Amino acid sequence: GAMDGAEAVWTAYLNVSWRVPHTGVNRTVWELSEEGVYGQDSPLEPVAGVLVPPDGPGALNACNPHTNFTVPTVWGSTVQVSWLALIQRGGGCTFADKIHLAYERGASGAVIFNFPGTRNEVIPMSHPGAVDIVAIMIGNLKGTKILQSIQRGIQVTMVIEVGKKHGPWVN
Amino acid sequence: GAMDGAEAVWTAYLNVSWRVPHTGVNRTVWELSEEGVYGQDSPLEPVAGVLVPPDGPGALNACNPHTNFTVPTVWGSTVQVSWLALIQRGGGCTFADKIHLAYERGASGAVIFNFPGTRNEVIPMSHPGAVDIVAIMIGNLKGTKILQSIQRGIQVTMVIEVGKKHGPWVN
Ligand SMILES: *[C@@H]1O[C@H](CO)[C@@H](O)[C@H](O)[C@H]1NC(C)=O
Ligand SMILES: *[C@@H]1O[C@H](CO)[C@@H](O)[C@H](O)[C@H]1NC(C)=O
Repeated sequence: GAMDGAEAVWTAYLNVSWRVPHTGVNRTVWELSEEGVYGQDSPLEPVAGVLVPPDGPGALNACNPHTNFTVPTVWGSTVQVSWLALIQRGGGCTFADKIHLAYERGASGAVIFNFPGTRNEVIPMSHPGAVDIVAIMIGNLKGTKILQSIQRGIQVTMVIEVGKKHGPWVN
Repeated sequence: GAMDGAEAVWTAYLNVSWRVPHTGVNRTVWELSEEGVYGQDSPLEPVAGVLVPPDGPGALNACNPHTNFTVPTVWGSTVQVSWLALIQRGGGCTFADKIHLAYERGASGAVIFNFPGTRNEVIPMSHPGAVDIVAIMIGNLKGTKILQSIQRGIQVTMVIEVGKKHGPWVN
């Protein structure tokens, strides 16, 4: 019938910032919200970084274990800035596959977004084989909005923080 | 939005038998069904016994830690037959409280039934402090039907078996 609240699910607070060009030197649009949920096997801790999707048409699912990301570097070196992999759900591979790849590429967290037609729906992720970095899910609409901004050359930064506990049913 | 499939939830197969009087020597009505779910912290194993609710008006919640049960015995001794405590959800105490009491009274399992107005709805139970015996939840309507039969002097026996796994979301 309804198998919700079997285990605690923790929401995430997201503070998302867009680097808007051409309207004045410091201008950023930012949205603070409680959307997204930490994966069930995620470290429960904050993380922040520049959002980076997989390269190329159409590798958005990061199923291919040789999937590449184009990651910004620190001025004057080859060292990566702190970054979060932005990866679409689906494509025939697991949450653990996507989250593990993110970690192996040096990402500080993995932001999985739900697939087309699910709107703003988020679900809990099970990924006990991939626990090294923060992993959250966000909705399709928010993920798409972010991905399109990035594809249009806008840098998008996200700070993720531990949100609120939902469940389990104790009475 | 919808926090279902965070952790595997296992259904139970129930084989419930009523000892019907006055229609012939062996007559039993029995219903076999997949309803009910094992608690999240229940042993995942079969159990069988006579169903026994708490004594008295209206101790159906078994909140009182001195709650009593009237348990049938083996012919000629004081040894209890195998039995399952039939306990209503609610009353201001936890699933663990009810399940722990059942164990302390010698029950081989605890069958929690959902409260009035929930119809046939069952939810997962969290009870990590009470893991000694099989614990399941069944719906209000089935629990009420069983309780009333017992109150009307009909012995009701239940065999509980491991059912089917639902969740968690891996992709
Ligand atoms: C991934 O990135 C590098 C580019 O040199 C390479 O290892 C591999 O061939 C690339 N292509 C794909 C489709 O993953
Ligand atoms: C419970 O059962 C026995 C009956 O002698 C006793 O320990 C206790 O007073 C009883 N009453 C209630 C309401 O639990």
